[PDB]
Amino acid sequence: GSMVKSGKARAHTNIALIKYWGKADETYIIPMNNSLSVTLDRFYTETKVTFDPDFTEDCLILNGNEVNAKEKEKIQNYMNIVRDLAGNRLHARIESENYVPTAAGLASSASAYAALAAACNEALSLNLSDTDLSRLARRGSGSASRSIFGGFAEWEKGHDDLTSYAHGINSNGWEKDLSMIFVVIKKVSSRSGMSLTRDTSRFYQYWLDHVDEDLNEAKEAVKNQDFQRLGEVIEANGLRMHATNLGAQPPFTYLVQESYDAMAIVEQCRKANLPCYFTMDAGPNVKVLVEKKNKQAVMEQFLKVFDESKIIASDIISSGVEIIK
Ligand SMILES: C[C@@](O)(CCOP(=O)(O)OP(=O)(O)O)CC(=O)O
Repeated sequence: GSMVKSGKARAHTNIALIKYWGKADETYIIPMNNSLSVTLDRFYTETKVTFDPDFTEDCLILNGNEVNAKEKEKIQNYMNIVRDLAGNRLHARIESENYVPTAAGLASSASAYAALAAACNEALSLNLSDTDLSRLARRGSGSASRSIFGGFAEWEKGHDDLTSYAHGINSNGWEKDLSMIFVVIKKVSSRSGMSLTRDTSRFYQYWLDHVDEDLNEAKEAVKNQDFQRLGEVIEANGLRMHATNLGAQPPFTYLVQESYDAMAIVEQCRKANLPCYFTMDAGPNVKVLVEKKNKQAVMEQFLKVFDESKIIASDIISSGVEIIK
């Protein structure tokens, strides 16, 4: 198509091992602390953008279907950022597929915005650095900043739009030895929940006082390829993030009894020499970090209690966002 510029990208979801939770800046999505994550091989979003001078506004088609006017308006504002960045006024048709178990509660924002950013950079030929790609994705969703990268990644909080972005952490191939089990188990949205907590939680300072120590400990753990050291700090970090919500005004939780059951089975696996550690995000699902060599053994412990359909593993991918057909 002569007057038409398109680009399609595939970006993979990532789970935070050290949590992003609370913004310093609501408009530009600058976080109150750094976060560390691992990018999952099995779950991803494919997003294609097609820019046409004769397009009157941006259109979003998701999983084969028109989105409502609310999502339409939201995506148009985001694309304004893109147009501003490219110095054009081209509108786009955006066709995205989420290969993420969203019905099952898995988040799609990270992969969604990371795929969109990359797709736009490819379509418009902006030649953005990974850094600028991460920055553009961050404007859409904080955790999207990390999905530009594979393996371990860290989002550096910074102090403004220029300085807040993620980068990949080389772990000497360690990500290749690791896996994650997902225990599948309206909700307050991540953005809304973290805002209430950051603004009002009586336990939020306590979170702030320990996160840098956690991050450093975890980073040193990764350098050492020390799984136990990594798991213990990340599990504690996770629980601390949920603690902060308990302190909110008024309190709330994302966890339910079943989540706690899942946690018990992880600790059971530890005492029985199957090392693994758990984490939870903005919902009751429990994610179990385990070494690949133990994925199966640990999975079968869970399959004693939970339906087979609700136990889902993914490996950690080494490569970052990719341009596709
Ligand atoms: C619990 C978390 O998963 C929170 C993620 O929240 P979002 O990345 O969805 O927040 P927004 O920036 O408002 O889009 C922890 C994490 O990924 O660091």
